[PDB]
Amino acid sequence: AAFGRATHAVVRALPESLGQHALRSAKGEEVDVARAERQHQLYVGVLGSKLGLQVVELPADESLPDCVFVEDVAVVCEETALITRPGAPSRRKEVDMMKEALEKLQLNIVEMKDENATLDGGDVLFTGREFFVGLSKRTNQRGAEILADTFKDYAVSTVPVADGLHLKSFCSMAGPNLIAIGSSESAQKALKIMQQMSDHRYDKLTVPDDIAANCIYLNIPNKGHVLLHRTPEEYPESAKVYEKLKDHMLIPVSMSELEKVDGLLTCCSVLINKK
Repeated sequence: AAFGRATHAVVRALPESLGQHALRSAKGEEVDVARAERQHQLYVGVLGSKLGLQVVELPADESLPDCVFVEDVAVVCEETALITRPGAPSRRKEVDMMKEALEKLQLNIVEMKDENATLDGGDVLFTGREFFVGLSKRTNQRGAEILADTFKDYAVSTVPVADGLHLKSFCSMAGPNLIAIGSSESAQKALKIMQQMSDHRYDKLTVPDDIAANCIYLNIPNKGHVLLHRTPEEYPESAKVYEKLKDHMLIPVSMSELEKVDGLLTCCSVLINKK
């Protein structure tokens, strides 16, 4: 029942179409789909083969270029699964498959159907004590309200998010009561708001690179603290910070290709603790 404990991980293979057709906040360099596929395979390998989680691998759909980013279509807390209503309308076609996978895992399902509500799972940060929902271009007040009504056992606070970012584009949980946070003006502004609204102050792990603040924390049986973070090659100054977590099993995982389409570590999986 410790924070970060998971038994299952839902992921989805990336379609070949992702390279050219996936949505992306900024125009950048060409995506190497083969490399992206390899990095995704390694990512899944860490979750399942290395850490022992049971991985449910949903099939890619060439018509859904962004389907690999399952975090945005569902938010899971304990035995409840909130099927979201993505800010990008075309991505709402990804929802039904996740829903079916979560129902198979016996989770209590709540669907966001309100035509005036939108919410990307990537704008949701569950600290284990409460929820923080980013109000952005993808997630609106109504979506936040529905999430609050879905997880009545936890407090829900919203925080302004700018540009084409998501809340977790610059933060994520790095451990119990530990928030990994970027150093940019935006990241720090958001953190101060979250700290002020909460009934309890959180410890923080500040990294120089906002994107590198997105890591995956897991509490694994017979291993304890486990953390997947961006590599020294990708963000050396940030990797140096994670290296200071002497009680965590650090695992460097690359996402250099999917990062081109705003795909970070948390974005590629939905974690579940099925007892």
